[PDB]
Amino acid sequence: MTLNRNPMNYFAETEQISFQPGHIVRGVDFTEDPLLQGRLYSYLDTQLNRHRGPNFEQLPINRPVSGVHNNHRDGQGQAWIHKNIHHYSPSYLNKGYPAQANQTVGRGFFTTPGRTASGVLNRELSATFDDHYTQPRLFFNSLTPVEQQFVINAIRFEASHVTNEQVKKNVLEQLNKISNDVAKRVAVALGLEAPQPDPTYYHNNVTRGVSIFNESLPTIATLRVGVLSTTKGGSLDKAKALKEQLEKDGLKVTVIAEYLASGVDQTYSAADATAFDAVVVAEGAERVFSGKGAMSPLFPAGRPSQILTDGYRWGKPVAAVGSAKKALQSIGVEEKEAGVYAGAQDEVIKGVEEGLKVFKFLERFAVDGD
Amino acid sequence: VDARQRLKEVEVDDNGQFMTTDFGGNIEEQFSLKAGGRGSTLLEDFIFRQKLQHFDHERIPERVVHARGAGAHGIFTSYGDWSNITAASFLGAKDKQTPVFVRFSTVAGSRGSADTARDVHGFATRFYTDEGNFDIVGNNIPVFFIQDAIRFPDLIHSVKPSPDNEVPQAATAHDSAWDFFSSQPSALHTLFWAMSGNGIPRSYRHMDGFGIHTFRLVTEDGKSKLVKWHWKTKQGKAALVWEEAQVLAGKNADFHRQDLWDAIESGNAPSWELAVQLIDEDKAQAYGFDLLDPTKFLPEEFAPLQVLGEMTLNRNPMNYFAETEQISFQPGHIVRGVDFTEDPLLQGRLYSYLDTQLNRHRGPNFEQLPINRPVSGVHNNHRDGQGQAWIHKNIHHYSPSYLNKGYPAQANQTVGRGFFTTPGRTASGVLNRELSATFDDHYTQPRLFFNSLTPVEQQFVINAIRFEASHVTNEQVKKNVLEQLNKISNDVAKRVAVALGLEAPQPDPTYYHNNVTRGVSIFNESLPTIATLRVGVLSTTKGGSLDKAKALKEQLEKDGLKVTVIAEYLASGVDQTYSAADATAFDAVVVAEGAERVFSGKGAMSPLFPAGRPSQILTDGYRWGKPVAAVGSAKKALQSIGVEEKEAGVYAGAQDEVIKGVEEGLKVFKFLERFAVDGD
Amino acid sequence: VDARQRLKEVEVDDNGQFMTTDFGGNIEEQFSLKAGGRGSTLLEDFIFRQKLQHFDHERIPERVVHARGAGAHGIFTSYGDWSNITAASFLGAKDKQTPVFVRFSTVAGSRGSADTARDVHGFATRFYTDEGNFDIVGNNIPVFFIQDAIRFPDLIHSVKPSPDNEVPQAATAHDSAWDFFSSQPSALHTLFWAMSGNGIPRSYRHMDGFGIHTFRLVTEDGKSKLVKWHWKTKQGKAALVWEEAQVLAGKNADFHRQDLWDAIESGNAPSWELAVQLIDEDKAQAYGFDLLDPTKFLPEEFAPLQVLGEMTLNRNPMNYFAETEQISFQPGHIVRGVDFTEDPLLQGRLYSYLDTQLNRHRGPNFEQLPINRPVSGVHNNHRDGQGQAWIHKNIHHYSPSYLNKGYPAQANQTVGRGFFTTPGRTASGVLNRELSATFDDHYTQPRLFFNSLTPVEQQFVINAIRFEASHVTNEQVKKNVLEQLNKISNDVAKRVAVALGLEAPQPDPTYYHNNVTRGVSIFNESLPTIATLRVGVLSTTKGGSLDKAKALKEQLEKDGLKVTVIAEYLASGVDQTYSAADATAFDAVVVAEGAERVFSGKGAMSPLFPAGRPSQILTDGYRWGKPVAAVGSAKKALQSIGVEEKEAGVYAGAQDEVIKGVEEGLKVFKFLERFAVDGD
Ligand code: HEM
Ligand code: HEM
Repeated sequence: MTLNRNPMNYFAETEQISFQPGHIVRGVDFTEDPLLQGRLYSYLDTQLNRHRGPNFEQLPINRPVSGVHNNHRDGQGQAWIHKNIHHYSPSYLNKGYPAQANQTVGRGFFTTPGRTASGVLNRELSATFDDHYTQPRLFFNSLTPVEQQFVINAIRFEASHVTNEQVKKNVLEQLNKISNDVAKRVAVALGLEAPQPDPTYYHNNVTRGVSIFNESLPTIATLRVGVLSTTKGGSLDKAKALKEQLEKDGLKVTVIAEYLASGVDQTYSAADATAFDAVVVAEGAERVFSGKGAMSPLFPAGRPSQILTDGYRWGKPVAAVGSAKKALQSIGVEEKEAGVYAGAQDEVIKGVEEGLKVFKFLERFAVDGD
Repeated sequence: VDARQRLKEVEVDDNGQFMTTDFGGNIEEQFSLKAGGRGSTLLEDFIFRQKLQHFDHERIPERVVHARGAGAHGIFTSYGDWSNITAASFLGAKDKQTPVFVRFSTVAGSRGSADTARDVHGFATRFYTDEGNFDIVGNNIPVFFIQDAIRFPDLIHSVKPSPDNEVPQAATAHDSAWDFFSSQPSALHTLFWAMSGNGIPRSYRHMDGFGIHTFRLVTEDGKSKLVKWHWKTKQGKAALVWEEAQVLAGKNADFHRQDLWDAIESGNAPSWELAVQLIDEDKAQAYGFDLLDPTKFLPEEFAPLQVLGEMTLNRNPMNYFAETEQISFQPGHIVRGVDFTEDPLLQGRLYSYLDTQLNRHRGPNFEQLPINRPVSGVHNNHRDGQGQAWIHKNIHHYSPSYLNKGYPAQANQTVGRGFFTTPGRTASGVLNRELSATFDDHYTQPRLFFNSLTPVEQQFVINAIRFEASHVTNEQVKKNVLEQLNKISNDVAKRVAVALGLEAPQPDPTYYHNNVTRGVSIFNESLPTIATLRVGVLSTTKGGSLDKAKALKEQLEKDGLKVTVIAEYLASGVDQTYSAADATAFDAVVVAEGAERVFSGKGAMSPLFPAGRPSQILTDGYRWGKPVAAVGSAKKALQSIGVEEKEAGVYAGAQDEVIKGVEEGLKVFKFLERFAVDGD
Repeated sequence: VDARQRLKEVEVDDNGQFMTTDFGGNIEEQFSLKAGGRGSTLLEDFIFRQKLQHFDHERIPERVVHARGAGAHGIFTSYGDWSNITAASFLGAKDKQTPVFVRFSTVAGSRGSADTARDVHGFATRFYTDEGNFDIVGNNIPVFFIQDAIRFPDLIHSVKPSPDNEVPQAATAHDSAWDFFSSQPSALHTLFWAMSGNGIPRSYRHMDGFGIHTFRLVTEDGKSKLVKWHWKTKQGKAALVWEEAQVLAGKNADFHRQDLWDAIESGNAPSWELAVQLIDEDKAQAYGFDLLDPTKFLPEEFAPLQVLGEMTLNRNPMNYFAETEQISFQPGHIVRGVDFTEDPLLQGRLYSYLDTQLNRHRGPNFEQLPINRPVSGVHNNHRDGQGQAWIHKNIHHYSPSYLNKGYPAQANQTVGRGFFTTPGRTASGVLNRELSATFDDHYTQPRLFFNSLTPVEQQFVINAIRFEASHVTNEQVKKNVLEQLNKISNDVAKRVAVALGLEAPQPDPTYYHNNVTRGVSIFNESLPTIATLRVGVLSTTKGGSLDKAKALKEQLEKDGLKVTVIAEYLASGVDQTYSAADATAFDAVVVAEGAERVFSGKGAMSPLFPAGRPSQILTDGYRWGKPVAAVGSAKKALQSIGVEEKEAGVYAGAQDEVIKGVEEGLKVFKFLERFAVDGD
């Protein structure tokens, strides 16, 4: 599936749309997943709240393309007028229409015939559901070492915000049942002590496709490069030429400067590293990285220096064009490094576009033990 | 021409189709999904829940007033080019046609009440003009109970059932209503109209209509005249009698709505002529009252009616809910060429009607409903809202803007044919929560109404007040009514007080007078046509009565009447049974020949109908003022109940003689000689 | 003990107080704020808008079914400690008292319809127990139209008015309803109950009540028995006649709701005994039908009723809307000691009643409403919602938590006295959208019902079907009805087909039988008490009749009766006028001495009442099976219409002789000799 159209009104289309798992057709059926079973009730019921009426599938974005024929009448905000005045089944007076459809006639929906119900009526869950630790380990084991650090570092950040000491202890108990290393590593940040190992659910099994960074992107199209430049000297024209070249590969390039000159897409005040997939300093733009240049009324002090610092420290491809290397060495970044490119314009582009395929450079993040 | 042409886009035909969910896909909805043979129903049965949920949410709130009603589609044709008085598009050219919808109602009952309860009646018309919807929301009575809109809750709370037990339904015959009438003497004028024939019309098609308020007509230059809206029925004014109305309320609660349905369906579309009164702005207080007073009407001797057009109701709704129930009238649905006045009652209505739609429709987008949509087109900066059916292309939904290029543009008096308030209008004085002293004359006009009614009609009004005030359990309130009634007429206070077992206070000549005006009476005139009126032909399955009756029916139908042939059971020519029959459903009764057999002896006692049924239909019909008839030997039926052929409205003889007598009598409709008047 | 004790905290007294806005502050709200005396109303008049806004939004949706109804507060007292059969707290100790609320209704009419329309009636009871609210939501008829809940919209859509015109109101006498009954033969059983006296009860206090569904009673150990709920009226079963009900629907739409109000207000609180049938779980298919079939009832010869208690309705509501209108019953309001069964109809109801409250109340917090609140206390993790009336102290609104320390706690069979499904219950088989073949006998039990009625009662059912099926305009549907009727009884098919003018189909003896069961009849038993019943004493203001009439009244009232003294006008002893009087309002009519003057001559023609009024009241009253009487010379009145004192139910003579006679006649209530039976 390819998404080629934008909404015309956000509210009418995006906001008012009502998804349900119970929106099912012939050739599909549910299973006895206790989570799924409840969703079927919930999604239909909650529309009464959002839409204030039972006629929310009469809304243009909820209308089917297949046609609606039944004996449902009235309702709040009824948009249709119904021709059939015999709105009940079975009737002599409607002459059998709307007709009843099933497996054999009318291509109607049907539950799977092989399905059965066996046992006592219970408010319980199957014992096959009681292994809560094996698959999270399976997931963790299947992650690259840096990605593993991210998950642990994420838990360190999150569980740090918990103000109840005992709850944090309770987290460690559950974390420990999965992996002691994780329990050890987290307990450092929380300033607590790792419990004794539990070999019950521990294992080293692995499966594929659960990782994000370890593979390279199929395409770098639409990704954004930010060209840090300046309004005075020769930086702008070089930058403009850099722009057209980059767009051809599929990228979207934003030319940043002190103010909105001829080729300037964005200002330094309105720019930040988060808006870009890669940052590249144009040549002669070094003037704004130190001295009076870094302190202008046109932007907060240290802004260009921060964007470069931010972009590098966040794992993004960083670049300098020719003489621009002083900017990268202003913050302590050597061109020899991985994900950092300095040299001629064509040399840098080729490096950057390759880097975008890498997308994120995990060498720039510290891993436990060291 | 099909007045419902715009509504075609939303008509859904389920014929030849399979059952579907509301989101599409073919289904069967006659069995629930169970776990095992005799098992429990499964929560994963999406088909069940989707079906029941729509049923569970089928109900919307009924109207706060005028809950019980019915409606139809039609066309309004203008008689001229009225730009000399108004800039309105739909009155702007001769032969110009506008689609309309009209809804008739009763004010105090709920959705299930009887059409034939004594009440004020509603007459709300919408004009789907090409300059926007314009609504004349009015009643069948030219005056209202109160002079300030802020008193509407107080009035309505009183007339509606008591908050403790919710008794009584659709009636003013209780203490709270007559407490209000006495405590707020402004209500007395409309009270009298309610107690007249207007309180019990024969049909929606047999009542006049009124805008009640004084409005304004404005021309493109901005010149204005005060106006009053009228609807005069081309079928004539007719009313029932209270003793009849009560029985009819049981045998057919849907009497009025069915009659309107049948008339339209049978090609006999009802029609009204739209008339107005034009008054100069300086003559607002000229005619003995303030024209911003809604408890007063302007006699036609002071200002004759000039008709501008005629409206005909020729189409019925396809779905009652989608069309009749969901429609939302507002007095604030106004267009260029019309404007409001400083009527304290009208001003409040403008707020109320718009606000109350939020309650009934649960959203601000109720004019997107097919029956509320105009034919003229809607362009503005209104966005979002609950149940928004449209998608708006303009993403610059504010004015003034550079980016939308000035569109949608601003229209006014000079440009865009836009609405404008009358330029001559002014505001002068202190800000006050008071009413003008021109509004305090509450007794003069009810007398004028009473004086202008035929002697029998006056008795009806008194007979109504006697019945109603009898149900009041508090003696002092009844004393208060006599005090207020006496200020109108000493005769009325005297005559009513007999029933209440009280004595009328000594006369007050302060407001007494003998003036008279036209058009306020119902019975004194004869109907223009007898078309659609119904005759019930009492016959029998024994002998040759049925064949004779069949010949009687076809003859009557050719003249335009609707005939029901009643007998013991549904034989070849029999339309209805005696069990299913009652006098209230018919405008005239005629006993066919040989039908005397069921009025006496074994014939009057069959298991096929309750005892005395044929005799009751004739007895009720005669005692209720209807034309009665017997054919040939059928005369025995008339003396079975004590009715002599010599009388008025009674016809006996050969069929040709009988048909003619009945049809002549139906024009009279009701024979007022058969009712006793006070004294005598 | 006043069941509305909990409701005291939310009662508002406006006595002795000044007017206020809804947000506080003292005001005057009778004049709008205007610009310049006879100016326009100002938008800055907050007092006007706040007052009108509440008025405009006063309406809430009426119930999707059972819209027309009335209710009262009461107390339920247990007769014993029923832990042997159920773990229910409200049945757990002898002489134990539980507050209740009961609402009686009709199924097909809207909020304004008549109480005396032919319909199934509702009998819904809430038990405000100390273990949560428990609701028995039931009818006055032990059987239902359909066997699956997914077919409920189809049934209701058919019986309710036609979607094109909304005709007819509160009636099954149209093509769509009888189309359904014939096409869905499951509906036939309840159809017969509807056409019997059950379709037109005398009062709410004169009908039995049924849970209809089979439920389960569970003990603390978890042992279960299948159960059926019964309410047996301690006032006796009584019904009207159709010809009476129709006239009554017009003269008093509020007949049932007023009667319940007056009874409680007069110290005569109605009472019912709560009875049950206990069936072993293994005996579900034992008695000739499936006990999960709601189109079946279980004869008392197979399982007699055992009474567990008595409930009495001794309190009236203070506000109808807040209490009666807003109350929300659900079969899913269940407690420990009760459980559901795999009745396909009951299963669906559980979804519907909860879901539909979202529509009527516009929110999920409707059990926060005072009349829906339990007396047992509510503690859970439900938060937010529209119109949330509570503030929650616990900021840990999730259940598996350390921080709330496990509260609110989880309760079950063993701990916390919590609810539990019956432990023996199982599910076996394929997942199916079909119904059991044990459900396929639609004709045997209606035959059983018909056979168990007195010959006149049998005629009534037939007379109702003749009337109803007469209104069907499609001949083929009537043919279809005869086919289904024939499968039950050939005689019924024969007798009905006469009225329809059709031919009786040839007999089908497949389902024919002569079996009989008890308790399903209304007339064959006499009323336990004549208390609360109403007698209308027709008198006159002329002569000594009034004093004579007054003396009769004083005598009657001690026995429990309610007497209305009728005359030309409201004299010293006069309760009601002749204009305001009708036979439908009385259980018995008795002419006082000297009242003969108004039954003939000038007396019968007065301006104070419609002509023939006193004569009709006697005529109607006699013809409707009621006890009729004359005192002394009053015999002149009875022979005016052809009624000899020699007859049954008619009493003439001395006052003392008459009194004893009427009171005797009232126990019989209705005299069935006065109605003709087929063949004769
Ligand atoms: C001469 C005075 C009045 C006339 C002629 C009149 C007429 C009517 C009519 C015909 C309707 C029925 C509309 C329909 O059929 O859909 C109606 C409803 C209504 N009226 Fe009045 N009325 C009057 C007084 C008032 C006043 C003074 C107020 C408020 C201050 C008011 C508020 C309302 C409201 C809120 C509705 C409900 C409309 C809806 O739910 O669609 N009325 N009126
Ligand atoms: C044996 C079968 C049934 C019985 C005894 C029954 C009885 C009743 C009664 C007495 C009421 C009145 C509630 C009140 O007085 O406040 C009611 C209302 C209602 N019933 Fe039924 N009914 C039955 C069948 C059904 C079925 C099969 C459904 C749905 C599948 C249903 C859905 C409803 C709904 C939605 C209401 C409206 C209640 C409200 O709006 O608060 N009923 N019923």
